[PDB]
Formats: sequence, C-alpha cells, structure tokens
Amino acid sequence: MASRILLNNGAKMPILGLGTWKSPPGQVTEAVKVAIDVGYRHIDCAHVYQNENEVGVAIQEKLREQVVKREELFIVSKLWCTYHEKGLVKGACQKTLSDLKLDYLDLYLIHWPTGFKPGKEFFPLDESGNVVPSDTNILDTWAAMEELVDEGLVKAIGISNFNHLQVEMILNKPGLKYKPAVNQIECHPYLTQEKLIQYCQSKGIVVTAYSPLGSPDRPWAKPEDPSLLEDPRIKAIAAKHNKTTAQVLIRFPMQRNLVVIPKSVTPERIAENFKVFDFELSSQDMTTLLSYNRNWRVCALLSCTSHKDYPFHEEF
Ligand SMILES: NC(=O)c1ccc[n+]([C@@H]2O[C@H](COP(=O)([O-])OP(=O)(O)OC[C@H]3O[C@@H](n4cnc5c(N)ncnc54)[C@H](OP(=O)(O)O)[C@@H]3O)[C@@H](O)[C@H]2O)c1
Ligand SMILES: O=C(O)Cn1ccc(=O)n(Cc2ccc(Cl)c([N+](=O)[O-])c2)c1=O
Repeated sequence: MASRILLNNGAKMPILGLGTWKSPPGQVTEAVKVAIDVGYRHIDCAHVYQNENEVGVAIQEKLREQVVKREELFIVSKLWCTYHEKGLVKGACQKTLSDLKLDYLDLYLIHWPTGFKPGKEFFPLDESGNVVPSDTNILDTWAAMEELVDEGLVKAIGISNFNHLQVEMILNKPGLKYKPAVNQIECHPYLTQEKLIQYCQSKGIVVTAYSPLGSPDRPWAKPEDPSLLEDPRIKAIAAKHNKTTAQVLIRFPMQRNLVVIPKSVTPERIAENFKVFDFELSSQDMTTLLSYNRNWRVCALLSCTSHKDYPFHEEF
C-alpha cells in the first residue's frame, strides 16, 4: 500500500486526506495542525466551506515550524457553483489562494456540475424553493479551468459530482487541453459506486471518495436515514482487526485504489483516522463491504433537482 497515487498531470496525490467541510473556523486551525503532525499531507478544502483562511493559518504555522515544506503538501480546493462563468473563474481561484495563503493549488475541482446565479449568496433560491441557475455550461467552465493550469495557479484540475456522461462530455470536447485528473464523488459501503469508479479509473481519472463515514454531521440528514458508523456488520469487521469502525471505513476505499478524505475536527479522531496503514482488510472483508451497497446517497439536494446539469438523474 503505497501512500500516494499517480495523477495524469505527472504529480503524486496522497491517498488519505483530511476533509474540512463543517469544521468551523474557530476549531479548524487546530485540526489541520494536528493532521499535518500525524502524517496527513492532503487536505480537502473548498471556498463554500468558508474556513479556508483558518486551514491556511495551520499550513503557514507548519511551514514556519519546519514540520513540512509546501511541496510535500497536496492542497485541493474547489470552484463554487456561483463562479462558473469563464470571467469569474480566475478571481474565484485567486480568492481561494489568498485565503489558503498559497502560491498555487495542487488540484482545483469544479465542485458541482451545476452553475448557480452569480452573486453573494452561495445557494440563491427562488419562490419555488429551487436554486437559481446560471447561463453556464460544463465545457466552457472547463476551458476556464484549463487556463488556470496554463497560468500556473493550479497544478491539476478535476471535477466533483460528475456523472459518467458529464465526464465523457469533457473527454470528447473539441480542443480539449487537459483531461480531468480526479472525479471526487460520494462513496461508502451504502453507495459503493462500482460503475462510476470502473468508468473513471478506465479513463485514468483518479477517484476520491467523499463522505466515507456517511457524513453523520451533514445538516439535512433525515431521522429516517442510515448510520454507517453504527452498522454492527462493519463493527464486526473492525473488531476482528482490533480497529474502529471508522478505520475500516477509511481503509476500504484505500484498497479499491481510491483516495479518501474523512473529516474530523477532533484531535483524537484525526489521529485515529490516520492509523490505517498497519492493517489490511481481507479480500473477504472487501467483498463483504461491497455487498452492503444500497445505492443510498446522502449528498444531494431537492432544491437542485431541476437544474439542467443535476448529476444524479443518471444511473451513474
Ligand atoms: N465534493 C463534494 O461535493 C463533497 C461533498 C461532501 C464531502 N466532501 C468532502 O469529504 C469530506 C468528508 O465527508 P463528510 O465531511 O461529509 O463526512 P465523513 O468524513 O463521512 O464524516 C465526518 C463525521 O464523522 C465523524 N468522525 C470522524 N472520524 C470519526 C471517528 N474516528 N469516530 C467517530 N466519528 C468520527 C466526524 O466528527 P468530528 O468532526 O466531530 O470528530 C464527523 O461528524 C468533507 O469534509 C469534504 O472535505 C466533498
Ligand atoms: O458541496 C460540498 O462539498 C458539501 N455540501 C455542502 C452544502 C450542500 O448543500 N451540499 C449538497 C449539494 C450542494 C450542491 C449541489 Cl449542486 C447539490 N446537488 O444535489 O446537486 C448538493 C453539499 O454536498
């Protein structure tokens, strides 16, 4: 189990990163500092998480402390939906760079395929309760992303929450300059993503698994929803290995040649979650975890389902 995976820009990406969605500004500096200390090099960020400044402070601290150097870190951020217009993309990237306090990003993703009305509000809604879209399209937004590579702001570009047809649209774009390096998608034992993973990997696109613990802290969760972390079948596998359920849920995608980005703001759990390089799930464990798929996704909004580019109408 090598700790990094080769990307199609020639760079190497650490397979275990720290998620930062819902880590509040007042606590995330400590979280990221602890993460870097215990071995995390990959940090998953986004402008919409509204904590990039404080992630950036942790990075600056660890550089100053001589704990890491910039080139050892793999910092990912994402273009929010309200900035899909070609003319807004560079400024959005620069804002993220200013907040993270970096010269460049290792990877910059189109966060969702759906463009939203530009403006101050991140989730502009109309009187029907649906998001107000923008007059933007995947291919033009991709071209703007490509310019960021040529301008040296980012080392690689990729996508997130794109279905296979949306990926294909980019792969077949006339005059394509860069293929997506990564597609970051929800993936865990209840949403194993076998078809989309098969598709992306065959194209040399690395898949990052988000919400690997089932995002129990998501806001819009339903009392009548699942709980991976409490699934006794998964705890049974953990117990066999003298590990925790979270550790099993993190190791699982690692053994599928995926990158994985579990989130914690808690020092003890940040450290726990990185202790997954000293054991292996058996081939039976792997097959068994795959059998738990129920095609249940937690990251999707009713308010986005009428968007022309909503990704989850398609099977995969
Ligand atoms: N591209 C996208 O559209 C997208 C969407 C969703 C997520 N993501 C990325 O993926 C990351 C991970 O997904 P996520 O934040 O949805 O959820 P997750 O990583 O599946 O779960 C995080 C939750 O699990 C808890 N937890 C973490 N480690 C634990 C442990 N060892 N034992 C018990 N509980 C533990 C955390 O609590 P504490 O923090 O309180 O310790 C938090 O409540 C995000 O932070 C974000 O970076 C991207
Ligand atoms: O985007 C993230 O990384 C985390 N996050 C944050 C807010 C949110 O509404 N959602 C759900 C969301 C956001 C945008 C969209 Cl465009 C959709 N959707 O269903 O199409 C869902 C999130 O997944």
